[PDB]
Parts: sequence; structure tokens; C-alpha cells
Amino acid sequence: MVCPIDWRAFQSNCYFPLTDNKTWAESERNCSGMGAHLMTISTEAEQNFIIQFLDRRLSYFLGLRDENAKGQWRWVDQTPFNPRRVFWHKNEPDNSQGENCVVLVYNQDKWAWNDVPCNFEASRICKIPGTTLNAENLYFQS
Repeated sequence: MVCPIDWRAFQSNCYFPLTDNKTWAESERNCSGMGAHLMTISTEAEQNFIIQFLDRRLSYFLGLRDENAKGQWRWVDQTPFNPRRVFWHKNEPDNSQGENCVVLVYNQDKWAWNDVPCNFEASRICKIPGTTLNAENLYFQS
């Protein structure tokens, strides 16, 4: 909720969109170190509000990880797989195989989850919890 500079405060979380080129592995790697995680869509509002900050052309990595077509859809954050909230793009062929990580892509003029090889580089969203309250002496040291 309280976050540095341009982190979009929403509810209790903060979401920062990046248009740089990173793999899902590197985006998870560059995130988390900031106390944040990749864009983990907890609510349909998380989605519908973040796509207002996202550019209608880039594809932004989400925190949904599967690591071998295991069926282990988990958000790298804490958020479990939302059974009521699965926003697939469509019956999308793409190229997804092996490791599969969903991104928010604007295609067919619709924002939706598109799962792509996590070794692919694309844009990303980083989400940090309102942990700034805990970072009082923490960041005072750091």
C-alpha cells in the first residue's frame, strides 16, 4: 500500500510493470530480491486494474509457474491457483511445451493468460506486498 516511487498501490499490494526483456527465470530472479514477486493475480480486480497500467502491445509475465507440464499451477508469491479465476486467452497453440509460464498478453484485442516457455524473454510485472511497514529498521540497515 505504501511503496517507493512508481509502484502502483492497489489494496495492500504494489504492482510495478516493466517493459524490459527478461526470461521468467530472470524476472523471478530480479524480483523477490526486492521483497516482491512476479505479478500474482489474486483477484479478477488485480487483473482488470493492472491491464489499465499495462501497454496494449507488450506481454507481461505472471507469477504462475509450471516447471515441466506437471499441472502444478502455483503463483510464486503465496497465492494458490484460482479455480474460479482462470482467464485463458483461448484454445491457444502458441508453442508452450516443457516449462510453461502464463503472461498477460494483449492479443485479438483481449487481455488474457497466454502460457509460454519460461525461457522466453518478454515484459514483466513485479508485485510487492505492503512490507514497507516491516522495512522500518530493515531498510534502515540496508
